[PDB]
Amino acid sequence: DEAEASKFVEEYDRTSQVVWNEYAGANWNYNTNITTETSKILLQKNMQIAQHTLKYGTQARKFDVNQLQNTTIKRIIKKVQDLERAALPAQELEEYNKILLDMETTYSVATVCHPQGSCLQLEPDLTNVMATSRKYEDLLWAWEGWRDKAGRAILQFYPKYVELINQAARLNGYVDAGDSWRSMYETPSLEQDLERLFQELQPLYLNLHAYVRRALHRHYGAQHINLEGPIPAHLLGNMWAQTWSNIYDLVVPFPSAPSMDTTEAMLKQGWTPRRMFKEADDFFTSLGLLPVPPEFWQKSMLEKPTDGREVVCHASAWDFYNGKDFRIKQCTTVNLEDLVVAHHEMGHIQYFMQYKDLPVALREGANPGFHEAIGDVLALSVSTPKHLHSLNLLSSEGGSDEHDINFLMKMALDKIAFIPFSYLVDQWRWRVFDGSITKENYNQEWWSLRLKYQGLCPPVPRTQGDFDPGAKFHIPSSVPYIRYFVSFIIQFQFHEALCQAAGHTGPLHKCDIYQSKEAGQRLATAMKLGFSRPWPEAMQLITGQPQMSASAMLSYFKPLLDWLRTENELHGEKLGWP
Ligand SMILES: *[C@@H]1O[C@H](CO[C@@H]2O[C@@H](C)[C@@H](O)[C@@H](O)[C@@H]2O)[C@@H](O[C@@H]2O[C@H](CO)[C@@H](O[C@@H]3O[C@H](CO)[C@@H](O)[C@H](O[C@H]4O[C@H](CO)[C@@H](O)[C@H](O)[C@@H]4O)[C@@H]3O)[C@H](O)[C@H]2NC(C)=O)[C@H](O)[C@H]1NC(C)=O
Ligand SMILES: NCCCC[C@H](NC(=O)[C@@H](S)Cc1ccccc1)C(=O)N[C@@H](Cc1c[nH]c2ccccc12)C(=O)O
Ligand SMILES: *[C@@H]1O[C@H](CO)[C@@H](O)[C@H](O)[C@H]1NC(C)=O
Ligand SMILES: [Cl-]
Ligand SMILES: [Cl-]
Ligand SMILES: [Zn+2]
Repeated sequence: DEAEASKFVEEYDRTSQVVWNEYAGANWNYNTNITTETSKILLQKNMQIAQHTLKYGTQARKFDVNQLQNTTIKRIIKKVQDLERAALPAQELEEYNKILLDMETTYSVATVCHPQGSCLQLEPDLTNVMATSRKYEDLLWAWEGWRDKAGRAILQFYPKYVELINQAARLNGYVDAGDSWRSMYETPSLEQDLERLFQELQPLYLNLHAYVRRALHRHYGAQHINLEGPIPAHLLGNMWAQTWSNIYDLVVPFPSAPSMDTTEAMLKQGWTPRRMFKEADDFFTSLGLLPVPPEFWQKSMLEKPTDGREVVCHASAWDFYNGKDFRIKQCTTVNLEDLVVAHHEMGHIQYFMQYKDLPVALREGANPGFHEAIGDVLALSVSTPKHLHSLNLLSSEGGSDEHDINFLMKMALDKIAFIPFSYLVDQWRWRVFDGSITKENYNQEWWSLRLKYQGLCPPVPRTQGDFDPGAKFHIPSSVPYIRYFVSFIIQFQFHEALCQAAGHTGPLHKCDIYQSKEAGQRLATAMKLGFSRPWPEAMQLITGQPQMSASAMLSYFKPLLDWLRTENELHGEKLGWP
């Protein structure tokens, strides 16, 4: 009966608001103050939320969704039939929650120590070494040390984690946890769709890779860079070689068109983490989107605490499931990279505020990639010379073709370099979850994919005992990654569409949507849908068509593709590696 199903959804929504708000508070208190006591309370709230999930999920499974006529009620009930970890028997649920907490804690408190010297944390210390050192051996120490201290320490937990998350997935009707995660996109063609998008980005990536490889050969020396091989993974300015923009100074296309030191400008002008988030809030409200509430400024953790607390530094945005309390937790450093991250996080908050009035089961992005994309769209405009000049962080550039290619290169070092990384993380994990990669070859298969997709090699041979995926936050934290690949494709589709909505003409990369109410209205209409409809509808509302497409990203970077081809041809580069 339709009436029992409607009553059930109302009861689930009321009770879920209460329980999820309590869980979120305990999880926040642990993430912002890692102690034995906050850990104990969080594990207890894990059992409370599981009790609720089991009670309502068991009832949801007694409905035959095929006979429900209302499509919204049918959709909610179907989703509530997935108990996630609460499907596990009690003993295994306890073990799984403990493993998750132990992995997170281990990653978050790991340090790398000089002999009878100082000990460095990942944020900010090791991140700063990778961004700024130009000495092969110093970069190697940080890169190898982080893997030795974080990655190795996760290995003891990972096989049992895999066993238990897969067991939960099978108890929810999937074949393994990777099947469960992929299902979040409601797109049976997902694997082939993503493969086609990756292939379309290959001209740009291969050309970028060859050009950067030549520049690294010039700086690090011919004995350390093979012009026909993969690039050593510690030289790209980033711990994971996932974004390459910190080595811009080594690869500047037109050195006769120098660009301001944006970190020094932000520091000399007294920028603080609060100013960075205030700028993001202003960009959203300039589009007619919602301001964050006063409570956000009182409750958020916008910088690393100075009082000794251990915290989870990795930037994240939090919905407390009461329609009022939204927060960001980020160990913000004052630089342009973290200004972009601040916009990324503020986009999550915007999404939370836009869909706050839907049933909690529908309070998610259209798919996980849409959630990750919103803030990045605005950050594309923040990063333009027009906007940066308005913040006093760049000198006016006028229209110089040299400054234009320089700008495109800076953007490509983040956006294009990340495409193969973001593709490969879950190619690896899906094969772990399906059993085709075992603990016998975790690390070998990781490196096989780092080579295949990114064209990188480890600077030191790996040994039994190494577990380099464990040194990347999302692995021990059990956060899916393909969302970030989807995000980087679709954020350019959204930029293109919002630029058109704002009446921009001329090259896509010159567009700045600051203050466009037309652009904001497109985004708001899609975000208000939350997860109520399959994601092609939201895609259609923003862009006027329903597919994911690399055409917008390719259009944005077309001038750079042309420049890179001419430059690599002049130097005789052989694209790719064996
Ligand atoms: C299938 O069922 C869904 C969900 O029903 C809702 O949840 C159930 C569990 C149960 O509690 C129901 O009683 C409950 O409605 C239906 O989707 C809802 O549809 C209604 C009617 O369209 C929407 O009501 C709207 O709510 C807005 C927020 O308060 C409000 O602004 C809207 O007013 C605006 O639009 C109206 C015209 O509709 C206009 O007169 C106003 O002046 C103003 O512009 C409006 O009242 C709910 O938001 C919907 N909820 C969800 C979650 O989608 C759905 O209609 C139903 N389908 C069928 C075919 O029956
Ligand atoms: N220095 C980067 C910090 C980015 C933090 C972001 N954070 C989440 O998405 C949180 S909101 C999700 C979460 C985390 C923990 C638990 C639950 C949910 C995140 O993870 N980006 C991915 C990809 C990425 C790298 N650079 C970026 C710059 C801008 C936008 C994205 C990226 C990553 O860092 O690899
Ligand atoms: C950190 O947690 C401990 C243990 O629960 C508690 O006593 C202390 O007040 C907490 N500090 C903060 C700043 O939340
Ligand atoms: Cl690695
Ligand atoms: Cl995902
Ligand atoms: Zn995010």
